[PDB]
Amino acid sequence: ALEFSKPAAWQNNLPLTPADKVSGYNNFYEFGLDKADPAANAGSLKTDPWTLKISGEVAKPLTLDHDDLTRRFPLEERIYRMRCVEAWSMVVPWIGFPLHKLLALAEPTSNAKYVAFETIYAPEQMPGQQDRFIGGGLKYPYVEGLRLDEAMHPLTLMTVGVYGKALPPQNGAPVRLIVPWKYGFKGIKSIVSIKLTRERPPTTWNLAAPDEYGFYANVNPYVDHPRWSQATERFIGSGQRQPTLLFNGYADQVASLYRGLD
Ligand SMILES: Nc1nc2c(c(=O)[nH]1)N[C@@H]1C(S)=C(S)[C@@H](COP(=O)(O)O)O[C@H]1N2
Ligand SMILES: [Mo]
Ligand SMILES: [O]
Repeated sequence: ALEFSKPAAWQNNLPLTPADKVSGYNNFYEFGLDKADPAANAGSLKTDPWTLKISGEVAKPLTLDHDDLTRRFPLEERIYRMRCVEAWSMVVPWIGFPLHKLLALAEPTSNAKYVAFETIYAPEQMPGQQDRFIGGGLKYPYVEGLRLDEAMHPLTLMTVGVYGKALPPQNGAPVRLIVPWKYGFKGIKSIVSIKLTRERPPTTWNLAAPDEYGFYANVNPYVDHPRWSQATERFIGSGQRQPTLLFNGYADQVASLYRGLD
């Protein structure tokens, strides 16, 4: 349980996704393929102590411990929609601080062009990292990345809590990335490492299905997925079809960094 402010911009009147579901229906392959596997097995993960290490193309490499996650930077509550590529979405009241405040501390160098994220590796604690089938064929640890300007966008945040309290392990506690305008797979869980690199780093779902998932993965209703239309989505409310929005509804805040490019 923790304190936080509620900035005007991140507050709205969007129908929330019941906490039961936000923490009961998850994708966390390290704990199994089914939507219920994470909530049923994430209990085995030891999220305290913790070590989040910021390295690479940075002038001041730092390192945060479990307490730093909730105490080092001022926490905020942000109500973002969360759109998974599988075509189901939610509206979650996340709690965290913008990645740019952490990156600013580290002072990235003039050669930093990307941010590479990496999930913890603890095979005997995460069953999926032990069985090809339990784990889904992913090459562990789970890894992700963002262009520096994306990582620095005010909208992207290091999440440490949901629904007023610290994160249940199923949601990737103690630290998880959330990039609202992109498909869920970009929001890497239980981050133990953030490295600024010179080249575009590898992405776990891109590696596993190069033909289906890309690096940008910007939520877009006009571009389909090899196996399904992205035009409409299944909203997880209480107890549900609705149109998918351009940039998951953040087009005005984000169009700026993609305009005029590939
Ligand atoms: N390490 C790790 N992080 C991960 C995943 C995973 O399987 N392993 N899956 C995700 C996918 S595809 C989505 S859509 C979100 C799910 O967020 P949630 O469970 O918190 O709702 O976590 C992403 N982060
Ligand atoms: Mo996803
Ligand atoms: O996703």
